[PDB]
Amino acid sequence: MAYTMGIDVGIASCGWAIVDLERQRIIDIGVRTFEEALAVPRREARSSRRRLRRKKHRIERLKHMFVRNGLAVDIQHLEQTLRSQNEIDVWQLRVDGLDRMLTQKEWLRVLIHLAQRRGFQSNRKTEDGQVLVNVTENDRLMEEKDYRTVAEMMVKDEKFSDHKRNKNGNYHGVVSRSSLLVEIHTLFETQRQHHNSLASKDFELEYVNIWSAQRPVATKDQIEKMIGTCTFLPKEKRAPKASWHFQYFMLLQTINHIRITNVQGTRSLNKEEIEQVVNMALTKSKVSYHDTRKILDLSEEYQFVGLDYGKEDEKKKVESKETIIKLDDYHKLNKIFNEVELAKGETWEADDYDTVAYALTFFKDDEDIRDYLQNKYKDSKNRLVKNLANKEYTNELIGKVSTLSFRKVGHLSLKALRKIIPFLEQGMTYDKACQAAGFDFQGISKKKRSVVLPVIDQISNPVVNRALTQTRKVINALIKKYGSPETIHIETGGGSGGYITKYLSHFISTNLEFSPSDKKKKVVNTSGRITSHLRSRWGLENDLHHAMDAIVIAVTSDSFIQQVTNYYKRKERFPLPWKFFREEVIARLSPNPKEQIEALPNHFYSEDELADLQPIFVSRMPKRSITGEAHQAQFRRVVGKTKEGKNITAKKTALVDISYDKNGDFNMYGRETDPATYEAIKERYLEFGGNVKKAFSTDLHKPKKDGTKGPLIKSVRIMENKTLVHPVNKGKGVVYNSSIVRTDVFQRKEKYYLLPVYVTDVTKGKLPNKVIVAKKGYHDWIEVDDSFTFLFSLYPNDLIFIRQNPKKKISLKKRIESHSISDSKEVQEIHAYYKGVDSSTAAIEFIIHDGSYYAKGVGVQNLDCFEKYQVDILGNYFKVKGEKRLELETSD
RNA sequence: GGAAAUUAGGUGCGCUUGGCGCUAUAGUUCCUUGAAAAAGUUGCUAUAGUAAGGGCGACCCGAGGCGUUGGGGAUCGCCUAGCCCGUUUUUACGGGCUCUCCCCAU
DNA sequence: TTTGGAAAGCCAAGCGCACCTAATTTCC
DNA sequence: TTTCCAAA
Ligand SMILES: [Cl-]
Repeated sequence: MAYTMGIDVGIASCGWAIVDLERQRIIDIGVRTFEEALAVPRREARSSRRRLRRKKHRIERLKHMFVRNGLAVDIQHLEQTLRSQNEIDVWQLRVDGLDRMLTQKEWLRVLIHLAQRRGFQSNRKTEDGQVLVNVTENDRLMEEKDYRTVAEMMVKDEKFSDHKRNKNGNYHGVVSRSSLLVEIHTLFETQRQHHNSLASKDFELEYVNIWSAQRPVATKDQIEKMIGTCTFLPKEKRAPKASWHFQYFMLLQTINHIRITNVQGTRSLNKEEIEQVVNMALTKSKVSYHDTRKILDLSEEYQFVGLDYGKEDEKKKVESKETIIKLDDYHKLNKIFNEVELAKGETWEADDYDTVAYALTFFKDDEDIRDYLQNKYKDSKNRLVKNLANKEYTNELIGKVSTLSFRKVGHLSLKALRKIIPFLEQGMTYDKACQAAGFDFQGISKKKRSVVLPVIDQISNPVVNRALTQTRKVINALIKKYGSPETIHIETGGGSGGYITKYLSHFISTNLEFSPSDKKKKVVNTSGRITSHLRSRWGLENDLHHAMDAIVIAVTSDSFIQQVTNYYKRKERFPLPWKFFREEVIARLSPNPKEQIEALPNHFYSEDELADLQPIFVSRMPKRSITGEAHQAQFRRVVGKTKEGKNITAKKTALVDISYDKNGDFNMYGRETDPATYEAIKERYLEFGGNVKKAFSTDLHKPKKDGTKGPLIKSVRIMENKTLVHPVNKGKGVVYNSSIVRTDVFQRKEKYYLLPVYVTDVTKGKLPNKVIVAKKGYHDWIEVDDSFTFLFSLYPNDLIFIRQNPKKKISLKKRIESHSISDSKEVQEIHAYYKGVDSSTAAIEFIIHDGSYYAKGVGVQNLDCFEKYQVDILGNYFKVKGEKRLELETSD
């Protein structure tokens, strides 16, 4: 009952092997699969929703004020007022308001318009992009041409003669926030000179306060919550790198670890030399190894350990190149401290440097910085948090230090650094200073080992988190079947930049109980190179190769690697784990394992071992979450219905993105109402070689009736057909579908029917109730009634079994096409992982267990059998006998 | 393999802003089709919508991940969960306890 | 029905933290 | 990657 576990872990799969190294037999093998980054669309959607909401609120706050300050009676009045007929362009009104009184209506439009877009405001703390160049250029245009305001620039300047708003993803019209504030103030001023009653200084101040309001990049404890904890004191936060304690610790560690070598040997610096290097670092901006040699007058027989001196030993060049210490944060803060006069007694102390470091590292807005440095910061639970100096600093200082930017933390808390530094000051190495302070420098886990792996610390990297948690489920399933392993051999694929390898090794080593044995490393990391050589040499050379690799990994120890090097040394003047190992591996990876094992000489497996023997069945992780993108993003117009009941949609499309045929024709909506534009585009496309980028890299004009040049043509509406759309914005647009949540399967008079359920259906009161009819519009799909029996719901990667009726077979297609005369396999029946449904055809798509074959467009209506199964972690599956059609109810 | 530091990078997660794109409507503009009624096209500007939908004014949630169980999953719960006890490994170690629902298994 | 495949919202300008790599050092 | 269209 002792075994070796082999594990092959990627970001999308865990191959595994149970091997008995004494019996010299493969016990059991398998594969668990779990197929931008995952959170990015969600994060971006979050940002978009907030931006739009905050803009709307700003306009709403302004409209509420306009009532209260007496520009209108109420909001109902205000809306009607402004939704009267606009005569003059609001940009022209913005310019007119500089030299004449604006009417109430004109003024209201101007104030709303100014609040739509607030311009660029840098948050930079440390090449210039297209936004910065345009902001700078626009600022220069206004300064040099004497434009009184942004609007005056935008109306009068040649740069904006064709458009004011930005087009085709350029940033020509982006201006500074400050220039728009100048405009607001100017217009309130000029309106007051021209006797506008609604331009009072009170109104001005409330307008600017509303217009200017914005949230800081971080508020309160937000940064503190992201900062990690001390390696030694895990309820402490990590210290800022800008703190004195961090910088002095780092300095002392560095100097104490210097080593110098001559022909005789290697030595450290003495206490006298250290003091000299330490004092130089505290006064000089940067220190090189050259400055270290110079301050100590160190003989040219000595070299510093760790430098590359090459052949020539051009010592000044090598040593001058290498900066050993640069206490930037210290010197920057020390300069600001020296601008601030102190009383005769007191001096700037370590706690002042730490306090300012904390303030600027843990907080980014001026309100939090100010409160903290005034010693009255309240955290997000209203609890006072005094600064480290317990000091209310002066407004002068707070103002001055807020010009600095600090960031980043070390691994250790301030408390830990306070205890360690005194021992580093006595010249100890880092490790011994830690010991002297009362800390185990390795922070070794004191925790008790466990029979199954405990839950994993949830980490923010969703791909790494999935891999580790799936690998845990595999290991724990295998422990619960076979008991504890003697060792675990692990290989990883490089897909997480080393995070999975480092995490997983340490986690298993620290937490898992191994079966009692003499073997030293409980966790053995094998190289892909060695694995790859053995597979080639053994001629063992899809999802099954992960299982193969898990076998090789399991039987790869260091003692076996020696036998390969012994062989290659001997051959210079091939090792197998056991007899028939190749043939056994091939047997265990095959569909007919029993037949292949029994074909080996001399009852290679016992009668028991053969009775237990199943073919490998790859286990695929279920995906049964009902959240997801609700529908596609772009809004479309419905312009008609096809004969077969599809929606005809249209959407404005840039000339470069239009789809043209051989003749340069395209599906332009309203072609009949614009032959000049239709013909101009087609003609332009044909002039060039159907090179769309070349053709549409210059302006195209619509010809006027007289034949001279009229307006530019940048896009037209293109028509396309779609069965299923959803209305948005009170039916003012439609949108297409995104991923299907689940497919509900029904039976009626021995035929099968499919009802796709979309994310938009989760908001409804009732489930959708129409099963697909191929090539017909939604109106002609069939309403479900008592004649249909509900069978089950299929999510992606649910397991199905189908049997085709006798008149035909299912054509499985090889995922990887080959030199074979046959790249398809036709089967009467199949167990397969469901992928989805084609709503135009009621035909499905699936993959066989290991992903090596698939089918697509398989109609279900006249199958002989259609059943649902479910798979466990290790590959066993179980028939679903009965399901209820579940309602769908998000908490949102 | 493990701790800390440095230099140069990488991946991910979170946040604040800016500007578009698309849709709808109004004006203006290029007009086109149509006997007419009408319908619609090009450019510019404005105003509105921009997950679907839900909860209470620098309002909030809403496309991600994980937990579970006899074995699995979630629309449930959580996102660095909660709540106790033991212990001088008291910033640690140990041991208790725990929502609703669906499928499978005995 | 099966097969082949087009389309899908996007970029600029920053503020942060976590984890990981390569090289270098002192250490268990 | 996924929906689902039009071609085969
Ligand atoms: Cl532009």
